[PDB]
Parts: sequence; C-alpha cells; structure tokens
Amino acid sequence: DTPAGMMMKFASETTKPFVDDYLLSEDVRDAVMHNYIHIHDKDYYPTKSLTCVQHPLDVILNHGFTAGHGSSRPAKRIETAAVLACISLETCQNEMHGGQAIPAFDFYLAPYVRMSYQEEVKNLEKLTGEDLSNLYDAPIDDYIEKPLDGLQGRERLEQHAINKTVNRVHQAMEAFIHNMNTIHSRVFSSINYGTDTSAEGRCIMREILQSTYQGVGNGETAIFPIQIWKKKRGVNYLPEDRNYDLYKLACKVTARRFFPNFLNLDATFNQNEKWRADDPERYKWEIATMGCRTRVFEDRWGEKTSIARGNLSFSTINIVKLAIECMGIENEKQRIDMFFAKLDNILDITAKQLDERFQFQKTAMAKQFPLLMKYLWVGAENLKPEETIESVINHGTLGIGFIGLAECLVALIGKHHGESEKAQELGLKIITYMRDRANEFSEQYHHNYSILATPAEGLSGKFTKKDRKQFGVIPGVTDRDYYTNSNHVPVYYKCTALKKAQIEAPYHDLTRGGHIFYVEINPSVIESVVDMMDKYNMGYGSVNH
Amino acid sequence: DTPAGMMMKFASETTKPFVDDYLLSEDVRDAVMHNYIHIHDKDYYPTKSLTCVQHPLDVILNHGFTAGHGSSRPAKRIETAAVLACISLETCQNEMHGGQAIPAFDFYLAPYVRMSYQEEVKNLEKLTGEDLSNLYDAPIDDYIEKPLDGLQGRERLEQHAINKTVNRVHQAMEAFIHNMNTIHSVFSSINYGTDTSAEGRCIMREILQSTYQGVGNGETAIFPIQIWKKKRGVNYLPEDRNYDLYKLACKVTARRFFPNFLNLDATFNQNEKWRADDPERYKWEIATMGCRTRVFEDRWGEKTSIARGNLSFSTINIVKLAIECMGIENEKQRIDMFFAKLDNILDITAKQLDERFQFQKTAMAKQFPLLMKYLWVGAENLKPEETIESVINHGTLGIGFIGLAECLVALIGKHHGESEKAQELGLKIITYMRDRANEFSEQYHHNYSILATPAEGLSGKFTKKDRKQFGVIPGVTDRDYYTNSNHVPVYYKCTALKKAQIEAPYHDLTRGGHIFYVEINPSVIESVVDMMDKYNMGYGSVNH
Ligand SMILES: Nc1ncnc2c1ncn2[C@H]1C[C@H](O)[C@@H](COP(=O)(O)OP(=O)(O)OP(=O)(O)O)O1
Ligand SMILES: Nc1ncnc2c1ncn2[C@H]1C[C@H](O)[C@@H](COP(=O)(O)OP(=O)(O)OP(=O)(O)O)O1
Ligand SMILES: [Mg+2]
Ligand SMILES: [Mg+2]
Repeated sequence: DTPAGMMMKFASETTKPFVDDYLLSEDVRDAVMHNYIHIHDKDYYPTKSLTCVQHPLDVILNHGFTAGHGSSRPAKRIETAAVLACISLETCQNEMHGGQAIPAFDFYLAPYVRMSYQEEVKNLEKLTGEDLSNLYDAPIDDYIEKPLDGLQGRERLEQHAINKTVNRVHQAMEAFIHNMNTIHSRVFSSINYGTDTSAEGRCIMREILQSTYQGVGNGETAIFPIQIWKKKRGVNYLPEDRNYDLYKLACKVTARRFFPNFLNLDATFNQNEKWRADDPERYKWEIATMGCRTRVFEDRWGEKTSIARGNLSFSTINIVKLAIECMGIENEKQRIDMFFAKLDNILDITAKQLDERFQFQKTAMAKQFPLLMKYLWVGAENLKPEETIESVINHGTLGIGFIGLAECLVALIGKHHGESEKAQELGLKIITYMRDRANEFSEQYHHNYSILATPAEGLSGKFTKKDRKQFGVIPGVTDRDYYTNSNHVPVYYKCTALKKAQIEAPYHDLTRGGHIFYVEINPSVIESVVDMMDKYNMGYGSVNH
Repeated sequence: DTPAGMMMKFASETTKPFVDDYLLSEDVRDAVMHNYIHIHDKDYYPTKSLTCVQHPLDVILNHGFTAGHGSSRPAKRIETAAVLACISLETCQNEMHGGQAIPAFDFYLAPYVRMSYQEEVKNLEKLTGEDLSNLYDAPIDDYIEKPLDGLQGRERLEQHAINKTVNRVHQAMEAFIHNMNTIHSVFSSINYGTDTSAEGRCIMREILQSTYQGVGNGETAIFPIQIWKKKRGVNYLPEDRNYDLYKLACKVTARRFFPNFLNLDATFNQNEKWRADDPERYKWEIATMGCRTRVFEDRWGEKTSIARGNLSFSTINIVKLAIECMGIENEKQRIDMFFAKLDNILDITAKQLDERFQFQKTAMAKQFPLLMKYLWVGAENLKPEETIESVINHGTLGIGFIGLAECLVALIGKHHGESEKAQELGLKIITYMRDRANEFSEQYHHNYSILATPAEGLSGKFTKKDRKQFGVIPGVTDRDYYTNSNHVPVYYKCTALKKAQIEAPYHDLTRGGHIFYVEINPSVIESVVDMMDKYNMGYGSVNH
C-alpha cells in the first residue's frame, strides 16, 4: 500500500461515477450495470487517451525527440539506442491507458550493433597504428564468442573486436530486462522477434534469450517483458531453414522459465501480398501482437500494416447471462432461436458505444499527447501543434468481446464442447454470427470493427459473482466460480493435449481481435505444442504451469 | 493536458477537502482557512508519506536492493552505479511527496571509477600477454585526457587505458543529466565539492564540463539542481587543492546559471568530529537540496544529515497580523500587539506539526519499499510489519514565514532598505520565533526549526485575499507578488553590498533554510561568493 497506489485508487473512484452520468448514453449505460457489457478502462474516459500502439522506433533513433523541455539527439551506440527504447516506452505509457509493444525488435536495433562495432574498430587502431578501413563494410555471417587462445595476426585483433561487442550488447540486453522488470510506482511491455536473418539481428536474439534463462537477481524468474516468438515457414520452422538454431533454443528456455510465447505467421489470415525476402522494409507486412491478445492488421482505407497503429477501445459481452435467461422453454428449437435475438440487440448497442467514444477522442490537441501525435502515429508530422487532430484517428480499431462459452453451452443443450459433438457445432454458430455483424457495422459507421477473445485479466469473477445473486446456484453453471475463458475446454475436465487442440482450433479464424491457446504441464514436450499449431490454424499459443 | 496531468488534478481535488474535514483539528483548520497558516503538501496527508531524504547510496550499491518482484545484485561498473542511483532517486519519489538529494556524490561514486579502470586494464592485458598486476594499487594524481600522438612502451597502453575511462565516465554523466531532465508525465539535487581524491575530481570535472554544453542543440538544462560546497582548507584560497574546480564552477555559472554555492564555515555548519584524514568524514558535513532544507543537529542523536530528512512544514502570514494592527496611533502599542498576535499562531503551528507526526507513526515498513529497508537511520532491524515507531523520532519539523518587508511597512512606514530603525525591528520578529521553536522542541519531545519558504506554490495566494478583505494600501497591497522571506524589494534600486549587508544577519536565526539572491564573466560570481564569506551567509544564488 504505497502512497502512489492510494493516489490512483482515489482517482479511479472519483472518475467512474462522473463517466456514467455525464459521458455515456441512456441506452448503453443501461447495459453497463445490467451484467451485459463491461466498458474496459472506464476510469480513463474523460482523458481522450487511446489504448495501445506499436512504436515506430526508426523515427526517434534517426531524428531525436523533443518533448517538454528535454531535447535529445540521434543515437550512436547500442547502449544509447536500447535506453532510448525504454524512454519511449516509459513516456508514452503516461499518455495511454494500455500496453506498449515493440514490433520487429530484431529489425529496429540491428543497425546499432554495426555502429558499435565500428567504434571499437577504430579504438584498436589507436594503440596499433594500422589502416583498418575495410572492416566497416566487411560481411559477417554472425558475431560469435570463443577463447582468444592461439592467434598471431590481424584476426586476433579482429575476432577480439567482435568479442568485446557481444558483451557490450550482452549487458545492454540484461539492463533491458531488469529495467522493464523494476516497476517502482503503482508498465506492461512486449517484444516480438525471430524474422530477421542477418548477423546484427541474430546477435540480439541470442543475447536476450540467454538473459531470460539466467533470470533476475539470484536466479529468480523474471515477469516482464513479455516475449513472443514469430514462426514462419522458410525462415525458422523447418530444419533446413536459416534460423532453426534459434527456434530450438527458445524451447529450452520455455521448459524452465516459461517464456517466450509463439506466434504462427502462416495462419491463413496473417498473410500479405507485398512481402518479399529481399525487402529491407519487409517487417511492415507482418503481424505483431502484445500480451493483451490484440491484433491490428487489415485496413479498409489504407495499407495492410500494423506499425504506428493500435486499439482505441474495446468492451466485453456476457453471453452466459442470455443463455441462462433462455431456460425454461422445453423445445430446443425455440431456446436456440431466442438466443440469437438477444445477441443482435446487444451487438448493435455495443457498436454505438464505440462510435460515441470515437467522436470524443477526436477534436483533441496533438499537444495533449507529446511524442505520440508528433512521431508515433501514422498521419502525424502534417499537423500544427493545435490543429484539431481528426485526419489521423480513422486508422484505429474498435473491438467487441465475449466470455464463457462452455457455461452458455450448458444452458441450452446440457453438455459442453468437450464431451459432445452436437455441442461443438452450436459453438461455431454462436461465434460466426458475431463476425458477420462486425462487417455490417464497419460499413455503417465508417470505421474498423472486430471480435475479441478477452484476456480476462481484470474480469475474473465479476460476472459470476452477480449471476449467483440473481438466479441462484445452478448445477454445472454457477457452482464452480471463475467462468471459463473465451472458448477453452474447462480446466476441471480431463482432456488430452490433442483433443484440446482439435476443439479450440476453428475459432481462431473467426476472432480477428485476439486469441490464445493454453496448455498446462524436457523441451520435446514444448515443440509438440507448436506442431499442433501448424496442423491446424492457430495464430497464438502459450505453454505454462 | 496529458492524462497523467488530469488524473493527478482529480486526485488532489478529491483528497484535499477530505483532509480538511476529517483529518485535522478545529483550531488548526480555522487558521488554515483564515490566511494565517498554509499547509504544504495538503493533498498527500492521508498517505503517511514523509517529505525528503538524503540517500545513503553505499548500502544499495554494496548489497543490491530487492523491492517488489525485482531483485538486483551488487554493481561493478560506473554505468551500473549511475543507473542504480537514478533508479533509487526515481523509486523513492513514488513514496514521498518532496524532492530527492544525493550528498557526497563524489564520495559515493569514487570507487567505481577505480573498478572500471581495473576492468580496462584487465581487458588490455588480454590482447597483449603482459603481467600488469601492479596497476591495481598504483596511486594516480588524477585522470586527465591528452593526445596520444607520440609515445612508446608500457605507457601508451596504461595511459590510453586511462584515456578511455574518462570517456566512459563522461557519457555516464551526460546520460545522468539527460535522464534527470526528461519529463515522462521529479525534483532532484546533487551536492559535491569536498572530495580531493583523483576519482572524485574526475567525476566533478566530467559533470561540470557537461552542465556547460547543454541538453540537445545546446539548450540550458533545468535539472538536476547542482550545489557547490565551499570550505577553507580545501577549495577556497588559491593555495587550496580544489581551487581550479571552483573557478570552473564560476565560469559555468557565468553563462548557464548553475551551480549554486553552499558556505560550509558559516559559524553554524561546523562539527567537532570532522578530520581531514577520515574516509567517512562526509558524515559530519552539511548538505542541502533545492528547496532550502537543512537537517543537521539532533537533540537525541549524533549530528549528521545522511539518512534523515523532513516530515512536514507549514508557512505563516506575518503580513496579515501587521496589517490588522494598524489604526492605533502610538507605535509602542502597535509593536507590542504584534508579538501577542504571533505567539498563539506559533503554538497552533507546533500543535499541528505534532498531530501530523502522531498520525504519521503506526505505519508499516511495507508501505515504503526500500525506504524503511535501506534508506533510513534505524531500519534494517524491523520485521516487515513491525509498526515503525522507533526510527521516526530522528526527523524534523518546520515553521516558516513570508513577507517581511510588507509587515515592516504597516507599523513604521519604511522597509529595511531605506531605514535603520526598520532594520532593528526585523531582527526581533525572527529571534522570538527561534526562542519559541526551542521551547516547543523541549516541550513536545521532537525537533523543530524555522524556515524561509521557497514560495514556489504560494506566490500570490495571500495578496489577493488581503486585497479583497482590507482594500488597496499604497506600499502594501499595490504591487502583487509579495516579496520573499526577508529580501529587499525588487522595486528598490540597491547595489550588491548594501543588499548583502542588510540580508546577512538573518541566516543564523533561520535554521531550516535561507538563500541570497542576486540578479545581473566569473568576476561577478567571485564577488558574490566573497560577499557570502565576508558575513555569515550559508547559501547563495546568482542568476538573471
Ligand atoms: N537499468 C537497470 N535497472 C535495474 N537494475 C539494473 C539495471 N541495469 C542493470 N541492473 C542490475 C543487473 C545486475 O543484477 C546489477 C549489476 O549489474 P552489473 O554491473 O552488470 O553486474 P553483474 O554482476 O550482473 O555483471 P557481470 O555479468 O559482469 O557479472 O544491476
Ligand atoms: N538515459 C538517457 N535518458 C535520456 N536521454 C538520454 C539518455 N542517454 C542519452 N540521452 C540522449 C542525450 C544525447 O544528446 C543523446 C545521444 O546520446 P549519445 O549516444 O551520447 O550521442 P552524442 O552525439 O551526444 O555522443 P558523442 O559524445 O559520441 O558525440 O541521447
Ligand atoms: Mg552483469
Ligand atoms: Mg554523446
């Protein structure tokens, strides 16, 4: 109970009551206290703050940032480039109410391994006068480390120059892990890597994979940052691929430290038509994600990219409450036919909730978000510091959620989708109907809408605690607490690894906002999980304990 | 208009009235709503947070800190030491409502220059097989940079190994200055000047040369606030060891208006256990922050400033009483009414400080991570829930005033820059407060002091309400922006010597804080410091 916690707690409790009675609609706020819709991050509504963003780190490292009275200059070393990444992540956090992500962590910091190598290559000609003017552009397969025991030539001062760069990058990544793990006040951070096939890129991947195995402190396991591995055929999946070595190392780390996660880049819906293996800027047309299971890929009025975009707001739905309210009728054809009428009126209600906040997030000032509306958003750099930022906000995304499929799969047929085949077919109808209605609203409201599988990181037992107080204790529904996740097989049901994958697989295509796959337990038991993610279309996956 | 600027505004607006109506006493609330006492940091009352502290960095840097789920290990390089210092100064800011100060900056960071130099030596023996096992304990006069154009043997490796340490320390100090200046969405101070070893001088020079280049495209920085410590026998006279750094500091202040100056002789900053050969002599030396705060003596402990600090302080309005005392014709009666109107308010302020002290106790050692574990004098002897009560008694409490010149014109008609009768009456209103502070310290069993408030959040609060109540009075309520504690008015044409002579005597009486302010080559700065030494000053600042 620090003073910082007691200050934000007061702020949170004095802002939500004002939001409900002065900033919402009588039609929408009616369902926000009736166990139908949960408006995420309601305490930050009066501040016109967006949720999360993928940082375009190339615009800050090349030309410095000038926020407030603090002015910086272009970086020239690995040490100063890694720190500026933390500064950007810790500064934009005070302007947005969600998480911060770095897409293409390998791509972004790759050039500054080269610059730090040229600095050493001219601090060794000072002691030893030599015209070493060719190591600037010398191709290097990778930067490796080995004993300097036996060498009597230029290589002994060449391999040593590589030898001291890895440690100067080794400490730079160890400081990155500790610095993002020391939350003093009261910071959610995520990094994705794996798709860069160069010497500079591969140096970053190994040196942060070996610092998440030793741990923080006296051997403790770190919690932040959240690390994600990007898997693509032809690069790092098959044994013949270039980065197969670094794929078989991340599975060893996950067997003792439970990181990183795995992102399936084939996925039949993560593909793009302007991705080439020879493009220096090919990282634009690749999917990146955060630890909150958020996807921002497509665009109805722009190019298909994820950099410099993000989420604006999202809300969660209670599909269990509708199903429980539909009991009593005997015939099964009418209970199911009444469920979809109770879902149409809440999807339309949710859609107006997002639009009413889109207008409020408009008419803002670019100076309310320093370092965001000047360097981080797509349409910035074309606005005076006060000119009503409106022509850059249309590229964001809006989300609609749901929770508790298994419980609503036992309120109409009696058995959930882990012990019945009739229960699995009805599960794809209660989801594919929601996906279709998002396209109608996006054309109607002139925006981007999507369907989300909510992480339930702040909604663990809010719905079931109040559902018990209304209807009672119903066997199999309100008798366990802790509603199951989006569509997962219940944790109290004995199921094998394979049978769990065949059931949760089809739903990932329908939900374009986010999804995950969880397995609870040698690295062989970890690679077999990733194999299940290729035999079917998965997208995201995680193994923990 | 940032969201973090609206959330904090909401928190303050919803927290202050609750403090007013459900946490104070009636006798103190009545005065706090009646332009007599202003309570500093009123919005942070319900959180049992203290104000400021001087960080003992040695315990953190020797054995690492474990706050929350983050665990750190002992440092081994200059970069890690500086980053750990920044982390400590940024973490404790979330547990206290005031500023953070680092005393003995050079003393604290000296050994890690040696550690980095040893690392460089052992890295340079790697390339060329040579037994350089004696440079670990080789005395060095100082670490200086020079060209390497022309030399050979076992000296261009052991002078260039020292020529790369200076760059590493230089970049470390530049990163420190820039990181303490970035506004994410923090008030910090560092004190240095008294260490005479090679490493301390290296650190002092490498930060003084960077507070001149500026931040960004050669722009003047604002943070951290830097303070220079001046002592006879070390860095004042031309014969002294650190005279060159003193002249360099004057040159930097001549164009960037930093650092300030702290007079260590002062007749009241002296200590009886300070020796020139003590490795721990920095304990018995005065340190200050940018908010004019002094924590030196102790009625129930040793005389030091490390690991101590302030708990709360409040400001008084002596102008209101003097304005209220007008109308009577004779001067003796008007003067005698003033001290009567002052005594009761002094007692009220003492009671308020004591009651807030009583509330601040009964806290938990787990409400201030790393503070009640590594940063206080009596910590490291408490279980994480043992209700700290035996470590809080070493803090301090503060009573302040504002507007001496205006109260000097409500009784006699002239302020203490145009009369000698008005200068004698200004040395009574402060000595009475000092005597009453000693009496209350004897009574309430605490430590109390008198302060000259910085007026960083009280600039025009009092004058508007006084104008609304009494009217417009020529010379009193006609100028806006009440003068500072005891300074000569800015609208009076005065030289520097006369201002120094007028303002000098008050610094001994005010043991909480004070400053001497001058508005414009290092010749002028040297003259200001000479004026400070000629009388007893303690603290001074020159800036345009
Ligand atoms: N920015 C940071 N914030 C918090 N802790 C940090 C930061 N940077 C480094 N640390 C931690 C990592 C270590 O536990 C500790 C000391 O770092 P360091 O000097 O590298 O020592 P070490 O013993 O880990 O190094 P070596 O690898 O040479 O043995 O400080
Ligand atoms: N910790 C930090 N926090 C914020 N800004 C920082 C930090 N460290 C460095 N900076 C800023 C200030 C510098 O002007 C800028 C560039 O750093 P740096 O790599 O030292 O470039 P430079 O051009 O000053 O170096 P050089 O001394 O080689 O000329 O980064
Ligand atoms: Mg280390
Ligand atoms: Mg630099």
